[PDB]
Amino acid sequence: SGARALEALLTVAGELRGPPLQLDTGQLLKIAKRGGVTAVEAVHAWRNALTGAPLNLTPEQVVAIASHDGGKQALETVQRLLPVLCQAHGLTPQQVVAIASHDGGKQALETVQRLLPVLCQAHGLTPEQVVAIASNSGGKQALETVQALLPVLCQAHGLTPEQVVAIASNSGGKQALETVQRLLPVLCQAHGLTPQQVVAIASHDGGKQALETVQRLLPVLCQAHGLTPQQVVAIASNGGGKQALETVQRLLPVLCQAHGLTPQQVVAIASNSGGKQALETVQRLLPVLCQAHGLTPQQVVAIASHDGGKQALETVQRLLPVLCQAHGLTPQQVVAIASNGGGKQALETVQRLLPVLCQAHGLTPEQVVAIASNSGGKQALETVQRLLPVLCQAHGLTPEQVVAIASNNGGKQALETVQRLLPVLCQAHGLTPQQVVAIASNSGGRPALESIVAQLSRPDPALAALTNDHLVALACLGGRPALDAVKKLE
DNA sequence: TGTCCAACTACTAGACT
DNA sequence: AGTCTAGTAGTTGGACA
Repeated sequence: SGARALEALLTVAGELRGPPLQLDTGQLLKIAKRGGVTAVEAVHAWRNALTGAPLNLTPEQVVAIASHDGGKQALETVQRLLPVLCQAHGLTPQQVVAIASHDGGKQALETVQRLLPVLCQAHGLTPEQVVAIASNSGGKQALETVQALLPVLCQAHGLTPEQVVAIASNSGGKQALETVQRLLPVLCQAHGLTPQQVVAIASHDGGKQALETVQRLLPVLCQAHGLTPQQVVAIASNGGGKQALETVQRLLPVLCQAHGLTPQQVVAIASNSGGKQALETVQRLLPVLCQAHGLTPQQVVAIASHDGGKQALETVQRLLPVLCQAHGLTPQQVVAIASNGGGKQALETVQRLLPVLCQAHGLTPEQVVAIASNSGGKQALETVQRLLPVLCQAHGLTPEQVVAIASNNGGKQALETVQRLLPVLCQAHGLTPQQVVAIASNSGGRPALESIVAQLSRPDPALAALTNDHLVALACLGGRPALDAVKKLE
């Protein structure tokens, strides 16, 4: 457009920084980048309609809806259907927003309103499963296709409805389901794959792409390259599986002969989301790291054998220098922090925060390492920094207790939950912070603390035989699943 | 461009042994 | 205790108004 039109845009944008959404710059950048110009003007236009009854959406909910292709249509449609969906279909507001927060949002909402009753009633699905189906790019297409094919996939193919729901609940779910219908016999008969294995391949974005690529490339990979089919499955059962498989074919020689790696290793690098990026990056850096960084092949393999493997490997080559030299951690400690999904992130946050955390909070490099060295390390590091102060002082914990709660997967979630529940658990139900610490000092610390507090709030008679000191042991032994499974058995 | 649909890459969390 | 797996965010490409 023209300069005048720009200025209006920048001005409707500015009006959004105030009432009633009070959007910040990050949020406006999200809407512009993901929902486009129209999405931004739409939000501005309907802002009072959306933040008031009967919608009562949050500024964050409005953003999640707007930030997609067609956002404006999702927003328009959301104001039309949310009340009917919540009131007449039992859906919650969060659920309607989850359905709305994907490209084609408007088509998915209208289709749920139309098909939810038939899906739940004539195929025994729950509202929770209809929502998981609808809540992808293309949701309308997945929903209509489950309606057409769920009977034949079950009768003529022996899949369970759960399996048909898992196949449908991805972007491209319509494609995945028609493909499974097509190739499930062939892949089992001609290739010796179990139905369960076809389902695993099909249950990711581009599931159709992966099934077709398995049907093609499986022979060459097995017969020529010698791979087991089970290893071909494992490669394919990931986002962008077809790219993984194409890439293994190409690089399986150049990596097993030139760089000496074993087929067993190349498979482990491919069997993750973005496995193609992983392989090509190992190809390109194995010499560079095993000569100018003193890193063994095995270490390189372990670094690359996780989703985002390419990101971690490049982040290692770039920071193994400084982190050792300027901070002091051994190639062992750097290889550990990188050896997780999101490894690149944990590495950059340890670049940043090793000094601040030690200087302002008194932590060791060894502690810092222990916190960065889990999936989502970045998120635990940034939360220790943030909350360790209040946790130690408002809540009477030690710095080391705080490190222990941070030192598992979901450390960020475990920390925030303690700062939320620790009060009621000691005050209301008189629980020693030593107990609460130990329930949270495990993976799944968040849900286990939520589960235990549900019980001490509204006791189910199903758990009567278990004293509170027992519930704590269970929560510590196996967390939520341990509480939920004890409930199941009466 | 705007909208819908599909597919790929990466990150974060909880769970299963 | 390292792992396997689901959930999801962010982005890109094809297709067609």
